Amino acid sequence: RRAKDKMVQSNLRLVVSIAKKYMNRGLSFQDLIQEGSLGLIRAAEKFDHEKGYKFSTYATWWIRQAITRAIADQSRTIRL
DNA sequence: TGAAAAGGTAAAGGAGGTCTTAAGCTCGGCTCAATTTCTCTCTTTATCCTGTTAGATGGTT
Repeated sequence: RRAKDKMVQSNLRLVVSIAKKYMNRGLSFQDLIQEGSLGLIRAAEKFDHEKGYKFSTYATWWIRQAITRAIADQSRTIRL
């Protein structure tokens, strides 16, 4: 539990760094951060050390996907 | 006992309702093309879900 907690916790800075690139699309900056946190959690749940890659490369995909999906599902009143 | 005075009866005539036809119409049925619903298949999208491996790591107005 503590290991997963630390993996997510120490990468929130990465989450903020990616989430700052969509601050004018329908979601507030704080919403982008909290939606990308879910992607970071999933990335930390599916990271493979045996792949031999940096976590900052795998986590970016999940963070970006979570934020993009959140924008697609929460930016408009009449959701498309 | 005679005499009003009212009350009847039998007509003629009219008034009114009820019957009859020649002229004409229009109305429904019958057929019969000519089509709009319906109900299956048979697809075909509309909507949702999951994943993505170079590295990246604190805001703008």
